[PDB]
Amino acid sequence: ALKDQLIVNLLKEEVPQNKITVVGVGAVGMACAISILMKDLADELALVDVIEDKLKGEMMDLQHGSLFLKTPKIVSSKDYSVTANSKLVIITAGARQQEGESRLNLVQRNVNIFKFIIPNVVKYSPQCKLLIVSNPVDILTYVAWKISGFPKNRVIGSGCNLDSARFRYLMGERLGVHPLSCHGWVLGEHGDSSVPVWSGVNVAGVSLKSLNPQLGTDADKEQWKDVHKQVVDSAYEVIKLKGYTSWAIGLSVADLAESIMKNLRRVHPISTMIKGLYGIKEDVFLSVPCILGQNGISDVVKVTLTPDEEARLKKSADTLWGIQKELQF
Amino acid sequence: ALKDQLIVNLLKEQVPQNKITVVGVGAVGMACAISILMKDLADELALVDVIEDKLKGEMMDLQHGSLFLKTPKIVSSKDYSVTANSKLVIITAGARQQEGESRLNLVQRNVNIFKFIIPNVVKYSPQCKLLIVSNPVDILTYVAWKISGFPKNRVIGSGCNLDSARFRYLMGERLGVHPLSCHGWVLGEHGDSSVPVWSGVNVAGVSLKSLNPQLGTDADKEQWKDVHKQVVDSAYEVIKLKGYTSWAIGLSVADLAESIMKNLRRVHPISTMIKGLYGIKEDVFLSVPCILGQNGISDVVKVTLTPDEEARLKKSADTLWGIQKELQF
Amino acid sequence: ALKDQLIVNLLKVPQNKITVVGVGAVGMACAISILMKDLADELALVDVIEDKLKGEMMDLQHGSLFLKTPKIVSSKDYSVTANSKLVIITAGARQQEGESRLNLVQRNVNIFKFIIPNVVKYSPQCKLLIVSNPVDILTYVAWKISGFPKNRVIGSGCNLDSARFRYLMGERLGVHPLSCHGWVLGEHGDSSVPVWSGVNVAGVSLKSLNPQLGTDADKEQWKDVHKQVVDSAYEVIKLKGYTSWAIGLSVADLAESIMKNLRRVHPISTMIKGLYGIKEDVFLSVPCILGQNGISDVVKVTLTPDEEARLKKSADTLWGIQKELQF
Amino acid sequence: ALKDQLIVNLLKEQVPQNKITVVGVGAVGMACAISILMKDLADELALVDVIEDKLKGEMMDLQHGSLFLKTPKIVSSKDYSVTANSKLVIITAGARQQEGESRLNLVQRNVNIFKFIIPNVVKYSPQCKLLIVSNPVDILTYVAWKISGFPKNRVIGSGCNLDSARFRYLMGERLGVHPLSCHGWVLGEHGDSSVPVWSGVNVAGVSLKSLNPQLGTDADKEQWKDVHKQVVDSAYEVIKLKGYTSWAIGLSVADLAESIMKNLRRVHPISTMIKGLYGIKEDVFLSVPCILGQNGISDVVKVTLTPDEEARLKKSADTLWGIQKELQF
Ligand SMILES: Clc1ccccc1-c1nnn[nH]1
Ligand SMILES: Clc1ccccc1-c1nnn[nH]1
Ligand SMILES: Clc1ccccc1-c1nnn[nH]1
Ligand SMILES: Clc1ccccc1-c1nnn[nH]1
Repeated sequence: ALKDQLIVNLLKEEVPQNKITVVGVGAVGMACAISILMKDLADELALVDVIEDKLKGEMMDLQHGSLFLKTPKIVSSKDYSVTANSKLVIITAGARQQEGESRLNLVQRNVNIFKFIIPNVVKYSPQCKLLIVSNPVDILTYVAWKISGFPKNRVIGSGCNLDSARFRYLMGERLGVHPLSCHGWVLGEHGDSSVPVWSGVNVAGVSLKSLNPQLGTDADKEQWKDVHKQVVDSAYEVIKLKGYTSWAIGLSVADLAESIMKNLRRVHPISTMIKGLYGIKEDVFLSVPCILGQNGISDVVKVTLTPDEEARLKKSADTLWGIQKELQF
Repeated sequence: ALKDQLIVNLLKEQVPQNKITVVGVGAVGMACAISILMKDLADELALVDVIEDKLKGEMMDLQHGSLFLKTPKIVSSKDYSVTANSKLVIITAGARQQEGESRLNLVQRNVNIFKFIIPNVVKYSPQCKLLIVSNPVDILTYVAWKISGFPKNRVIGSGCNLDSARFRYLMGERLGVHPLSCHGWVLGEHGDSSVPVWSGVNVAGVSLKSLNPQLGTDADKEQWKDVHKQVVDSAYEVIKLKGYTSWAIGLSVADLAESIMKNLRRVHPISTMIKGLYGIKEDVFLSVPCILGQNGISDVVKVTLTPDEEARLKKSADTLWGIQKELQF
Repeated sequence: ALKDQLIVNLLKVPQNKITVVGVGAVGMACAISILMKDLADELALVDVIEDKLKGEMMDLQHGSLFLKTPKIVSSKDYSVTANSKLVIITAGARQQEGESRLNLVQRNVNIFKFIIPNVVKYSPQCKLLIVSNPVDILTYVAWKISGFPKNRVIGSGCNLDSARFRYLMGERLGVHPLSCHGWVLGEHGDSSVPVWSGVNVAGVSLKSLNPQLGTDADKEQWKDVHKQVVDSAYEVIKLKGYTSWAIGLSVADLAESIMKNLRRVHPISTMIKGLYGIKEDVFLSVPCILGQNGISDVVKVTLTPDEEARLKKSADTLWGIQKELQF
Repeated sequence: ALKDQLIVNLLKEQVPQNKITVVGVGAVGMACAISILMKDLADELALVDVIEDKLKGEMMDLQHGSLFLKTPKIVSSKDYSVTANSKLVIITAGARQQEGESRLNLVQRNVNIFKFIIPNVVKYSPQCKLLIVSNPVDILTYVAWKISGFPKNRVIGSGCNLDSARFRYLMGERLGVHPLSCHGWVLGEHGDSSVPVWSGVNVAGVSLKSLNPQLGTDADKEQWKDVHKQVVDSAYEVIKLKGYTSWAIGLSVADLAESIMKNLRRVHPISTMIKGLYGIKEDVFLSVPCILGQNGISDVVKVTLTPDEEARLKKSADTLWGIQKELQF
């Protein structure tokens, strides 16, 4: 054999150390995959879906770029054995928003799919962190948690990481400052009931509300509330124009993957249990600022909300809980 | 204005210094775009296409990921004024091959679009290099060169950079070595007449043909010719499975963009004029190994091919010339 | 030639060139950090110690396989620096054990009378990034000698002090420094001003949770964190003889914003004449928007009366030194 | 407490997953440290040395740059418990060669130091690879191997990775090509008896010796043998000029660290046992091309040498073996 003429093998080796699995090879799944590949986060990437031709085609297309990457093993299968020993399993599969459709409209359809997916993930990577991206992401993080049996620190929703990224982009465009230097937090549901925390919006520690006490109100002369409205509408607008969203959510998820895989303990607004916060007493999942690392969510930042901000957050909690509390599973 | 309360302007405001344009926001174009964005190659990215909604949607989706990137301005329009001052313009627009269709079948459709695209690009980006990705890439590089009035060094076809990356991936899989340490060139047409240069295939400077002189012939017991066959068929197989190719070509183009933008003077197998080499007398464009930097292709490596390999390269040239000489534009 | 047998030539200025002046520990740390961040297509080194300069260039050159900066050059002759987009000045007397950076000022003003006109001659449109100490005064000096408009004369300032502050805060809170926000302004030195009023995590003001934060009345004495920021260079100099790595990374951070036109906000040395009544040409750190044209805009911070008083005192200290210089 | 007002803890600490230790905080050790930090290879970096002030000062200086890095824990101690759970331990401590002094002259000093370092370093890290950088590196890789009792796949010397990087740089300068596209191996001792393998020196798979059969001989009109002489003399030229070498070796070591930490299975010329190749019957360590990944050196490439190249490699082996016979364990 040519291999043996060329190379002397010293030992038969064993398991990857930084393996990531993406479930679902739709547009969101593949954008997560490419972003993760380009950020050199994993030594092995596994893809899983039930559409076998599409799965194999996507795997091959990624594999053919291997020379340009530093992820030496890319694999796929409908069989979850291919996902064994993942540090992080990212769930993106399921029905996706159509034009004008609420993410909440996907709920029972994707719960039903999660009934198959989650036990199969848990079977082969019982120690992984789960990162839920499928919608509605907050409710589906709750579902993944209940079905998996995992402790809550290891079940994370991509949540409002993207909503906040959008907010900071839009704010940066208004101010002529890079989004990295524009700070502001969108919390609650990843969806229509999200909550902009105007009191925390700043550049260089300078509160925009301290310059404009009417920031975010209807009395705001510059209508900054339209920035949050743009955040809310963004996915609908993009779906209308190009049929789906992919690039921004792929980057958002890869950002979360990086914090987890590299144990950074950065703060992200991501989906977790908020029972005990703001007088909430049920197992509601929604985005609050969380310290994210190698053990998932280890700590939550207690954001000081104004009475109105707090009321909006509980309204978001209420909306999610009404659906979550009656799920069939 | 809130902005003026927050910020004192000290300097009247901008011309981009490392601008990249991608023409075409189909799957190849957007794969080039995300790959270029994730490699921090540009300070401005412009997108141009003729489908307005798709174009705006793609632009917006990339923009929403700006927090996670280091490319501070992302713009788009059907108006080529948006592409002004580009250092690199990447042409991906045009018809793409269906299942069972040669890239050579696209030539009439894509020559006719290039008649419009190329003069518009050159109008606003007089310092750019042109990187042709649209197919058939070898003929279209010739066409772009003739239309543009650019010197041949500044008109580059993505060519066999991808075919060679596929070859090296496939070889590495067989050998249990990373593609980076598996060396081998596929030259000629980016298409069915490409040539595997078996004579130069090596690991750590060890020629695989010296270990197995039957390498790449039908008498080869390990059938390494199947590797080149897989390279030839890869686009077709992937199109059969997922409907199109995107990721691998995106990465290949980003690789070439890196060498250009960073003046690396790395060697790539890319489309350039080969008149004067291997007895070729006409203005044939095809892939040979070229030194690639800030002024495009500055130098061509004269590969020492075996008689069969050279015969195969001349046949590739003959095939392209048959089509090329019949073009009217 | 073998080259001509192998290669057919078809074509007989760098676009993203950076020069570092001074190949001391600070300069070389800036050099290696810029190389590993892929900011430049050419790196030029300049110093007056010729063997040291050549050796550092060669040592860097030998790692070229592992870098993406295809030309690394050096000379005592400033012609090597032509066409620089960014020129980083790190040369001069460096801070000594148990001594203020202000103790270096006259010697470094004198060297800047030689360096700056040489830089300006070969790259009249570069941005100047001053790192040599005392950086706030030397930024003013570079500005006066160069004749450049103030946007193109930048001092590394408190970018490092703020990084140190955010590291220490992060260590106290169990959070990455990226998620611990807070600004140190004024002098890059003993009179720096921690802006406790702006310190936050996830937009939550720490001062809102501890109104006395950073004052003597602070039961948890977070003032000790700023004292650590002030003392850091002195401690590191005492322990290893100089500082290099942190400042190299801080400088590379600024060079990234400039070279990539990011328009991020950094606390860096610029003219603050006008701010808080200040009537003289004092340079010190305030939050600045930094990009391809240098400092285009300044963020107007809202300091408490305490913080305002401390910043004016920093301005007074620098001016007191600066007024008695001559060049 | 402010921390408890701000943050709600939800979770009690796992082991680091990608920890690297560097032993020795001289110029080589710190160049390794900064290079590794800037390549995002580790989640924890530990430094060990016996000079306590210098050690603490270097640690602090790195720590202060943490905002600009993605390595969330940097630690140091004279006590080796600080190195616990390392995946890679890099040994740079020891005497260094003076002008006119062979690296081989360092052997008794550095063996005596290794008698202390090696048992201490392996004590706390069951999963570590040992990467030896101290000189004479080949001899000291053998020494580390004998003292540690590790399997040979886990004991690696930085070897000729730098010598080959230098060779490729100088070749690139001669040809006007990036060193990435200039291929060629310097093997054997990292020192005076190294072997330039002319037979493998190529660009784009084109053998330079095939264009000039006199390449690297005294009859070479272009005196390519001087390139190899420059490689041999390089450390001494740099020591003569700046007092020591640091940056190049730092980058070389970080390159090896990358292959190991990311399981890349790239080929590098690094110090390993070559008993069984080229008729060598003793436990000699020297540089040959090795496949490097998460378990160290899993495979060795059997390079095809000319009779003269083989004779030169055996001479290098004889020289190193002679020094191994001087070792006093
Ligand atoms: Cl991947 C997947 C994607 C969509 C629907 C269902 C599944 C599934 N996973 N395990 N069984 N079924
Ligand atoms: Cl962008 C473009 C995309 C597809 C077809 C044609 C064009 C075009 N460019 N200039 N005029 N038309
Ligand atoms: Cl590089 C330099 C470094 C240190 C001192 C002086 C100089 C200088 N530059 N021009 N003249 N002298
Ligand atoms: Cl770190 C070290 C560095 C240099 C010399 C000796 C040592 C040592 N290690 N264990 N005991 N002594």
